[PDB]
Amino acid sequence: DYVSIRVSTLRGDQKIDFNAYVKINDKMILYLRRGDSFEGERLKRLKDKKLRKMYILTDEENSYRTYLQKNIETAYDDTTGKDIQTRADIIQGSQQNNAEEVFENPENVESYNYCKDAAGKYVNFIMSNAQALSAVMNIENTDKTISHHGVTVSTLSIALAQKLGITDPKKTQLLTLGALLHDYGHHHSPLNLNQPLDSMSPEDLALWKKHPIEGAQKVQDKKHFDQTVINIIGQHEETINGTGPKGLREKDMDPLAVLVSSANAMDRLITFEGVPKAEAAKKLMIDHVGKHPLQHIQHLNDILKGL
Ligand SMILES: [Fe+3]
Ligand SMILES: [Fe+3]
Repeated sequence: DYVSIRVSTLRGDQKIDFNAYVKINDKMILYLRRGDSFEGERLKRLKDKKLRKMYILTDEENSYRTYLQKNIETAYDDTTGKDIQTRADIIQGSQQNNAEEVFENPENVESYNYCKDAAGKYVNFIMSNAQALSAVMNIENTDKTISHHGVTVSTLSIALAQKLGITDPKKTQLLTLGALLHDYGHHHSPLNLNQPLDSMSPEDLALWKKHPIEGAQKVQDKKHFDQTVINIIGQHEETINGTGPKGLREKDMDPLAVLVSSANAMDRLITFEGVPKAEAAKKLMIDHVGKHPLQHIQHLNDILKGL
């Protein structure tokens, strides 16, 4: 009768040609209506509801797929001059949805390859559109999900790669894909990520320390997983002074994981530890001295300042 859809796919100004329902106490309530769109403040209004999933009637699923398809086709289009925030709204949510799909179906080769293809599209979107990164950074991760957080980290990672002169398209795609999926270890975890690491109890911190190894272990034997992605999942918490969960130093790591580690540290502060964007870089330089290459943090500082 119903099929679920992820809320991150409801974005932009395209009018939906289906209704969507919320499930509460095992009943379906018509909440979004044919003709609705989600541009501007509506994104936050729906998002403030803290819903992950909504439902659509099976006889309208073709309408939903067509909606999705047009959203992506138009959002990635660099020729239309469509408002950059609307493009970013759609693309951010699509990347997020893609990551969720992989988290939920890690054995699904097709889901992984779709996400991988989309990660390459994301690189080009971010690098080609001057204001795309700032537009994406405007989309607050209010529900603190690892998928949204993956998108943010991948966004910063792309910009950092650009600053570092990393130009290989295969590397940037894999860096982005790994950043997207980096926190797979937290999937379905009972840990509340939305607290400072310095505030976690011994039990929460122990649980937290396992996530790179567990995330990596869960995908490392999957033949469709790229090694770069496995590396980033497993190594992204390592710091260059060997103070991360595994105690790896820079010399031990995939250089692309060192990059994601830097980008992640920034969003952890911003999204999970309540540090304002404009204070995060400085926070890392002083209170996280020596954990990440200073140059990475300086670049990230400039990235947030638009320099
Ligand atoms: Fe992590
Ligand atoms: Fe993370």
